[PDB]
Amino acid sequence: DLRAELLKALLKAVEEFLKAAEEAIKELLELLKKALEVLKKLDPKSKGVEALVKGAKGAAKGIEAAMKIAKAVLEVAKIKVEKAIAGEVDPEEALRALRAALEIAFAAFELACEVLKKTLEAIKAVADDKYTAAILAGDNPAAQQKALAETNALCTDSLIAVEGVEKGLKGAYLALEAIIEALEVAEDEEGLKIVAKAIKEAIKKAEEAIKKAEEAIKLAKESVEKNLEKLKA
Amino acid sequence: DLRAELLKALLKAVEEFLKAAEEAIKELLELLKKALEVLKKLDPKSKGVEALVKGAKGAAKGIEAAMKIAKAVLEVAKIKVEKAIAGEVDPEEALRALRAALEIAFAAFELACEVLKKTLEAIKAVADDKYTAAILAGDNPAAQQKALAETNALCTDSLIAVEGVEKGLKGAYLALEAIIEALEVAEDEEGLKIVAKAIKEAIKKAEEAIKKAEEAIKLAKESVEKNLEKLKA
Amino acid sequence: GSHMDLRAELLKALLKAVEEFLKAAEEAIKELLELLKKALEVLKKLDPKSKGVEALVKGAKGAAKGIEAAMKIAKAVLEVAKIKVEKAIAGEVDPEEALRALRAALEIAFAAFELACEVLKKTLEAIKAVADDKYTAAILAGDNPAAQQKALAETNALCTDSLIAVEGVEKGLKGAYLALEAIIEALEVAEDEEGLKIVAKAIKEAIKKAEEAIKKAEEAIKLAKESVEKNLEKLKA
Amino acid sequence: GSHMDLRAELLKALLKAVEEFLKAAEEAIKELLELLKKALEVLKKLDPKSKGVEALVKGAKGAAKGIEAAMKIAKAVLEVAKIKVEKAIAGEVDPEEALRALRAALEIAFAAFELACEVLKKTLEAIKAVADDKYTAAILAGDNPAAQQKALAETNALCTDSLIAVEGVEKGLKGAYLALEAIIEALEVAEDEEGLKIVAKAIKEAIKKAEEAIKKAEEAIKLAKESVEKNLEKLKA
Repeated sequence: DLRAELLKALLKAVEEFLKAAEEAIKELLELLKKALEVLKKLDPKSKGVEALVKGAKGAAKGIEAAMKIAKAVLEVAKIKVEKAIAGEVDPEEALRALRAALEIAFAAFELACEVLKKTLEAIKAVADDKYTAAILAGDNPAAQQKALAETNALCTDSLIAVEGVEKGLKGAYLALEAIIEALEVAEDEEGLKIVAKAIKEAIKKAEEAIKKAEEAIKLAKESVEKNLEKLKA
Repeated sequence: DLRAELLKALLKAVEEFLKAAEEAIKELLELLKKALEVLKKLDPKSKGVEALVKGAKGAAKGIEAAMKIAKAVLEVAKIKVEKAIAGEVDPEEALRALRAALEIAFAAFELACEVLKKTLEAIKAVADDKYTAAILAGDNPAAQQKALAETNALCTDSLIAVEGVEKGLKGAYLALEAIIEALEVAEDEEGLKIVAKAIKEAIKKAEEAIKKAEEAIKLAKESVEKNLEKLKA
Repeated sequence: GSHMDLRAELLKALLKAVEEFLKAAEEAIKELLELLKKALEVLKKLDPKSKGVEALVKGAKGAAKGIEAAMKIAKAVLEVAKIKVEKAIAGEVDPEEALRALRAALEIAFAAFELACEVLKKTLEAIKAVADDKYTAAILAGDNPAAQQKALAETNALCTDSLIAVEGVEKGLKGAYLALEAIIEALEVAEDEEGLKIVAKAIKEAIKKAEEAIKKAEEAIKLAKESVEKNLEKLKA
Repeated sequence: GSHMDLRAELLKALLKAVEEFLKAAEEAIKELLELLKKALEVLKKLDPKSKGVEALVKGAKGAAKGIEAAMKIAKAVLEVAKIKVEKAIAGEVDPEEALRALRAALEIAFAAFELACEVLKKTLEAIKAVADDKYTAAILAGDNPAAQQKALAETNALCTDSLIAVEGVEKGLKGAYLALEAIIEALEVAEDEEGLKIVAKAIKEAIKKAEEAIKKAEEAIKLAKESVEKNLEKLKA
């Protein structure tokens, strides 16, 4: 009865994780397009920048495909949980199914953060190299140093925002992963009662971490979106 | 009995590791709170920083939840060790439990160091963008460069302190992780006698590393706390 | 027939996607190792009497040998993967052995690819760091600070552009590797008919999107060749 | 018959290659920990009243202890690996049990090695960052900015060359580790006679390329010792 109770609370918590993960992925990929536009306008004749754009588009395709799989695996996990509660299938198959949906989602999420991180850092590096060339050329060094300082200030604020999103979900992914690891060690009734108290508290805090992560995702949207418009201008 | 002898010292070593890991997590998360305060004060109208603050609190929740699991798994590990010493259960079940408790804690510990590192780097990056804006604005560039230089000195030494704590326990985690793998390969009596000498010396060096890590934990609180006050000041 | 046919259909398209991935991975490694050769020459010319620079050259050549050796393995495993997939379609072998074989060929190659991008990045970052230390030493010595800062700014612009190009190549295949790894993970969880009907739609779309990612990566690889090769010539001059 | 001879032949050459890796990795670890001692002293001399620096020193001493423990385990497992290989040749034990032992000894050794490279790299980066904070504070204070800016450039030049040297060591063995890891993965997939015949060609070539990487790595280890040691004494003076 305790095992069936834990599997339900874990399954519900994992469902909440995929929702937040999907919201993040949709918004991060939206920011990436606008970021890629700013980068092209900043350096339109660079084959290196063009390679990054093609590479970023390819990575974006893989992220979308990977989450579609994660949603389907969650559905297979739902059935396996019911059957594990009904005693038809070994509960370990349900844990591996829940683990699969969890790991696939976070994997796609972490790649989205990395592509956006590298893109914002690319804009910063390209801008630093463009203005510095004008400063040393005497093309109004006073105005160039100001735009350089402003641009770096805008990219830094966006990089800090994206890093907050990763740390938000990484904490939730860490808690849920520890819960699944406890269930794999607690195979008998004796073990399950030892971890039951810790696991129940972990599932609640994991959902709290998702809440703070969802809040962080919203602020990251406003932060990066506004900063990308000032850069475009 | 020789296998039971190693399993006893190994269980003790993992218990000491979990003790140091908890103190580290307790102190690192405490420094994070003050670090988040300094970051907000540096740029109070930045939504990017706000996203990180929410994200950092969310990550902190996951670290506490993940460590609660590590405590429970250690208790389950203790019973499986007793049964392995008494011959009721295969020692492999005890090793799988010890590895889980060990890996879960270090995962939460390594994440705590990462969140704090990112926060200190944010304080450094935000200050660099604030002072540079004042230097270029003519608001006493001599004095601003002095505050800028001091701030970078304060953030840099704090990053060195956190890095010492992470490397301390990572060394201990490496030794214990190698011991568990050796016991899993040496299943027969012949194999166990070959690794016994290497394992016993490893247990001593691993505990010495945990002690050296605790010392680093002590210095890190005093160092970072003082440095964070000067930045706030 | 109603369900063993859907399994055979997915395993074939998956094998095709892995085949395209393995081809792109080989092309990437071939050119990245070529750019590394040109980069090591520029690095030696930048600091020819440094034992630190020489140590990296020795280390970089050793890593290149491991990348070439690792990819020869990845192609052979693909052949073993082909046999196990066909036998799984014919019901001769459990489908997990075919999935586990595909993972080996996939993971081993991408590992060699990941190292090629990393070694090239470290070399390009070394060229930038060595040049920064050479020009700054000349600027502080009064050896025409205006011209040195111009070369310093140009050099940093050229090294940065090459690092951005390499980063685009890695992210291109990483997206494809992400999709295919998720596809295999779904097939390993969906062993029965009921689960397989749920993931079939997502898997079919994923294999197409994965093939698009491989194409977008190949384009990035070609653009990276022209950019980095040309930039390395300007640095040598 | 002939397939068991091919398997026994590959397992022997693999064991030889893995044995060379652990020895070369051990020599590197011995030298890296020796350079780490000198590096911790240079950092201490640069900032003797910083508890942050002291915390890193204590942490580095602990990490150094863990690396030695991990390497002692890796040699013992290598001995167990040799016996399991002999038993697999005689057909007494499943070859998969021997592969997990070889992989274990391989993974345990490289883990300690990669940590050693990180600790030294982090220590060298700390010396560079601490020096930047010492000279810049003096430059802004008017304490002879001409001499301070030169010392700042000289220190960064010495730290950068050492970081390039250490990076050559990491890439050297990681390339060898990549080849050996790919070989072990191929043997676990090629269980039947047909599969073993496919990987024989790739594995035999890989073992030669893997040993070539070890040779180029050993050269890098020798050059890295002289480079980093020489740079560390100039800073001490």
